[PDB]
Formats: sequence, structure tokens, C-alpha cells
Amino acid sequence: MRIYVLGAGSIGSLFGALLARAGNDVTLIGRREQVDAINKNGLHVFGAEEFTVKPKATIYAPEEPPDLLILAVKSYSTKTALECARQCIGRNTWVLSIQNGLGNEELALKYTPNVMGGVTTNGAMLVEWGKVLWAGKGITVIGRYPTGRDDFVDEVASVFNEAGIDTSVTENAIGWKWAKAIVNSVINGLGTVLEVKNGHLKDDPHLEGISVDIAREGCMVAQQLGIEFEIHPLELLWDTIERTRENYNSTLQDIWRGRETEVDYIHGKIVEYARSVGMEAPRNELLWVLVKAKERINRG
Amino acid sequence: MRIYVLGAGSIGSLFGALLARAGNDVTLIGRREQVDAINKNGLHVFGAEEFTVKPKATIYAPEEPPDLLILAVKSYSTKTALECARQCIGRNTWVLSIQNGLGNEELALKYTPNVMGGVTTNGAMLVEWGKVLWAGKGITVIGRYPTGRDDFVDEVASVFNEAGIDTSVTENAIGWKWAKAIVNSVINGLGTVLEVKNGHLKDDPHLEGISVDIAREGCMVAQQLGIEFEIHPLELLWDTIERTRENYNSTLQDIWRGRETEVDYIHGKIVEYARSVGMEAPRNELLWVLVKAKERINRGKTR
Ligand SMILES: *SCCNC(=O)CCNC(=O)[C@H](O)C(C)(C)COP(=O)(O)OP(=O)(O)OC[C@H]1O[C@@H](n2cnc3c(N)ncnc32)[C@H](O)[C@@H]1OP(=O)(O)O
Ligand SMILES: NC(=O)c1ccc[n+]([C@@H]2O[C@H](COP(=O)([O-])OP(=O)(O)OC[C@H]3O[C@@H](n4cnc5c(N)ncnc54)[C@H](OP(=O)(O)O)[C@@H]3O)[C@@H](O)[C@H]2O)c1
Ligand SMILES: CC(C)(CO)C(=O)C(=O)O
Repeated sequence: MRIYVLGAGSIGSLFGALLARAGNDVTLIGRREQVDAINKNGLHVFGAEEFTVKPKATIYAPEEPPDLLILAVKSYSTKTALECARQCIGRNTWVLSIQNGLGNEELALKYTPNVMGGVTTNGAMLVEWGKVLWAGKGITVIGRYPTGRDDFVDEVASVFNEAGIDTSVTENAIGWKWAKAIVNSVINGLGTVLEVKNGHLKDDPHLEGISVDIAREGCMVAQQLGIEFEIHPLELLWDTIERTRENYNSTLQDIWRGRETEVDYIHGKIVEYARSVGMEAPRNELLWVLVKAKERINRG
Repeated sequence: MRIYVLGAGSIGSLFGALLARAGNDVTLIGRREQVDAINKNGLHVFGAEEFTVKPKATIYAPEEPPDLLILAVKSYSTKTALECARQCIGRNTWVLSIQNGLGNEELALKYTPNVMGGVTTNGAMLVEWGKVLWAGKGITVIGRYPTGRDDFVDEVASVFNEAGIDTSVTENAIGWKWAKAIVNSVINGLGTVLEVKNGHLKDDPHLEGISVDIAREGCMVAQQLGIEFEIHPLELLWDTIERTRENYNSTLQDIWRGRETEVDYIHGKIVEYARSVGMEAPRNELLWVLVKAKERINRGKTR
């Protein structure tokens, strides 16, 4: 399959490298430093598995359409990234987002009806230009957005699985994007404001209790929007924590490193969607403000 | 007036010092370290004003009943304080709480019917034993609890004003206690979680906005309980932030000392009352949990 990865950072590099190793026609689109490193010395994966590949790399999407465009930029980059890559979206090109946050698939739908949504629990970190840590193995779920099925989604899933990307197909992609966002709202909210490891959210019984309330808040918004869940967000929440007990969440890591966070597309979107249908998401709103305020305080 | 200040922390020390300077017969009842410092080197106030006075100080309640007993301890110690002082609560002794939070007056009423509720928006910090930083010059309002009037309440307000404690009398003290509780829910919640001075909550427009939402939540709970306000809690909020903008709030101070915090008596009380009338108080509930979580994380550590 011809695949362009738009956003050759941590998760984009991991997916691109695995897809390339399996023999797919892969092009990574990203930062100059990343492109130059890869073109010079290839792309190195270490951690859960160790190997080197040399996919194509460029700072700008080719005009030639791929079978698949994977969106792997941060959510605050999606709108512009699509504007800068629209030349490659052909009549038959599908766009898959494996991004956290909400609304990315909607942005892609502006350009084509051929959109899939995805969630991955793989963990990755680009530690140097051209060197990505496969920090943890996990499942990937993809589906026609917002719901239903398509032969090409099935193909993508097979390609993924053959490359060692464990992948399941869902006919409720939107449910999964929202379930992930709700889980992120709890972990990336509480863990960041308190600066604690994910496991602490379960160990302090009061944090465990408020986690449920935050999750229920997101679930109720979803339900009012007509969204249903294939897997319960609460189940996903506790499973996610159980597996990442000693980790600091990615939002907290962003702030520590002086990088922009994605909370506008997590808490922010839950809040915005709630308002549109006559609800509030007060806990999400407070977490949103606290995390953004913490960021401003640190920056300055 | 013969006045015993029960609790020799920052606010108790500030009130005791001001009342002593004015010539009142003042005794501070508190912990050994503070008591010893006051008896040895006097009580020194600095910041908003700078002066030194030497009130009496003791770890034990005097036998003689005072005209006025001022509760100034943190709210988690109100029961301990009243037990320490129970023998000096005479038939004509009034107890005034100027404490943060809700419910302190109700605890005092278990000992005597002579209870007044008080709010003060002064900001203070005990920086060394015997040395209090007056970080924000606020206002004080006192009244017969929960409502109504009494000649002695008026007399106390007169004494306070004479001593430079700017004070008004209210016939709706319970409403004032709730207004201050709502103000503290914003300041001691947001300021503590973010670990910033009070002024930052007004400076950041996004914090400003969420502050309104938190205040409204508390006001709606109060309305359901039949509480009426003489002063808009939002006005009290902005006034208080301006008057104490350089202060780190008392809850944050406790966190930094690895102490227990008062939040059970602020956010916790708002949430508990809310739930009793079928209301969530979601913002207060989250702040409650966040601050108590920080309390537990920092407990026993001095930062
Ligand atoms: S019953 C009579 C005999 N006394 C006893 O048996 C002991 C129990 N009774 C008492 O301690 C006092 O009678 C009461 C009034 C209950 C408490 O006295 P204080 O109010 O003076 O003492 P506190 O500990 O409650 O707080 C006073 C200030 O001291 C500072 N502070 C307390 N704890 C710490 C720690 N761990 N580290 C640094 N500083 C600490 C605080 O600044 C506190 O002032 P705040 O303004 O509240 O912060
Ligand atoms: N890392 C993980 O383990 C993981 C796992 C699951 C999901 N996710 C989600 O996947 C998404 C990406 O995460 P990430 O950790 O991989 O972020 P990342 O390391 O910052 O990688 C994103 C890359 O895309 C680049 N980029 C931005 N705009 C671009 C554009 N027009 N063209 C080309 N490149 C562009 C970015 O560069 P600049 O920074 O300079 O803009 C960055 O290098 C997020 O939504 C994340 O939540 C990540
Ligand atoms: C008035 C104010 C908010 C001063 O900070 C206070 O009551 C406190 O610190 O608890």
C-alpha cells in the first residue's frame, strides 16, 4: 500500500517505520530535522522492538495521491497540516486519524468523504531525530468515520496487522474517539493539575471517585449527541491506568518540556459540544482552565 | 474590653495585636511556640502596617470569663479550641468566630447562646513565631448568629473600629458567612491548586471567568438553602482579591507547611449542603478533591 504519514513525530514515526519494514510504499512528512536525519541515516526503532528502515521523507506532501494518508500531527496542527497537504488527497485516497482529541476526522471530512477514525494504545517517543522509542505495545482500533464499514478500512487493517500493528475494525469509530477523549480528559486533566503518575488517580480513593464523575460528565455529553459506546469509557479508563501506573501523562510531559498541549481538543471540545446541545461539562471546563493556566504560569 | 483570642495563628495574632494596641485587655490562647515568642519578644506586625505590642499569651484558658472570646483557629481545630476554653465561657461571655468556612458558629452554639458570626477579608501570614505579615488590609463584618441584633454585638463592632479593625454590623450574619465561603471557594481553591498569589486570579482573564462560574455555583446552593445575601458574593470576591492580591491564601499556606487544610469546611460544606438538596456542586467538588489530594501529597512535608 502507498501510505503517507502526515506528522513524522513520535507515533507517526513508529507507524511509518513498521509499515515500511513490512514493505509498504511509505513516505513520512514532517520537520526538516526529522526528514534530513531519516534521508541520511534512516529511521531507527528501539525499545519493544529494534530495527532500522529507510522510508522516503519530505517536508511537503507530494501531489501524487497515496492509498492512505495517516494524520499523526498534534490536534492543534491538524487544520493547517491538511491545508498544506491537500494536494495529495486523491479521489480514492482515504484519510485516517490516529490522533488524540476530538474533531480531527471532521477536519479531514472537509476534503474527502473517505475518512477513517482511529485510536492506538501503542506508546512512542521520538528521542532523537531519526530515532523513535517503541515504549509500549498496545491495540489499535480503526473504522469508517463516524460509523459503519468499508472494504478499504478492512484492507488497511490487514496491512496494519501484517506489519505488526495489532488492529481491530470497529463500526463505531466515533464512539471510540469519544471514549478515548473521555479517558484522556480524566488522566491528562487530573494527572497534570496534581503532577502525579497515572496510578495515583486510582490509589487515592477520592481521585478515583472524582475520576468517575469526570468520565460520567463526558459520557452524558456524548449520549446527548447521539453517540454510543462499544467499550465503556470507565472500563477503558481503569484498564488504561492499570497499564500505565508509573507513567506521567503526555499533557504533563508537554508542559514540563515547554510544548503546547492538546487539551483544547480534549476538555475544550467536550465543553464546546456540551454547550451546543444545552449542557455544561463543568469539571471538564475547570480542568481545561487549570491546565491552560498552569501552562501560562510556567511559560512565563 | 477583656478579650481572649482563641487561636494564635496569623489572623488571631493580627486581631489580638490590633486590639492590644488600642488598649484592650487582650490574652492570646494558642500553641507553646507562639505563646513563648509573644511573652518573650512581644507580637510584631509588619507589611500593611508595622508595629509591636505585648498582649498576654498562654497555652491554658484563663479562669476569668472574658467579655469576648474570638475563635480564630483553623476550622479543623474548632472543637479542640472550644474544649480548651470551655471553662472560661461565662454566662455573659460572647463567642465570635472570624474563621474561614461554615459551621463554626453552630459548634460554638453548643456551648452558649451568645454567638456572633464574623467575616474578615484581611490576609495574613505567620512568618516566624511572634511575627505576623499583614499582607492584605481587608474589611470585617460581624453579627448575632445566625440573624438579628444585640447591643453587645454593636459594642464589639465599636471596639473593633476604635482599634482600626474596619467593621460593620449585619443582621444577616449567616448570609455573610456564606458569601465569604463562596469567596474562599474561589480563592482558596484556584489559588491553592495553581500555587499563586490571590491577585493572579483576577489578572488572568480565563481564571477570572471560571471564578464567576464557581461563585455562581455556590450562590445557587445558598439560594436553595434559603440563604439571603446583603452583599453580592461576586463583589466581595473582586474586592477581596484586590485587597489581598499580594497574599498567598491560607489554604495554600497550609499545603506549603504540609499541614491539614480547611477545605472540608469550605468546599466540603458547600458540596454537602448542595447534595442535601439534590444538587451537584461539581466545581466545588472537584476543587475539594484536588486540594485534599494536594494536602495528602504534601502532608508532613515543609516546602
Ligand atoms: S487545652 C489547653 C492546653 N493545650 C493543649 O492541650 C493543646 C491543644 N490546644 C491548642 O493547641 C490551642 O489551645 C489551640 C487554640 C487549639 C491552637 O492554638 P494555635 O491556633 O495557636 O496553634 P495552631 O497549631 O493551630 O496554629 C497556629 C499557627 O502556628 C503555625 N503552624 C501550625 N502548625 C505548623 C507547622 N507544622 N509548621 C509550621 N507552622 C505551623 C501556623 O502558622 C498557624 O497559623 P496559621 O495562620 O493558621 O497558618
Ligand atoms: N506519542 C504517542 O505515543 C501517541 C500515542 C497515541 C496517540 N498519540 C496522538 O498522535 C498525535 C501525535 O502525537 P505525537 O506524540 O507523535 O506528537 P509529535 O511528536 O509532536 O509529532 C507530531 C509531528 O508532526 C509535525 N508537524 C506539525 N505540523 C506539520 C505539518 N504541516 N507537516 C508536517 N509535519 C508537521 C510536528 O512538528 P512540530 O512540533 O514542529 O509542529 C511533529 O513533528 C497526537 O494527537 C497524540 O495525542 C500519540
Ligand atoms: C481573605 C483571604 C482570602 C485572604 O487570602 C482568606 O480568607 C484566606 O486566606 O483564607
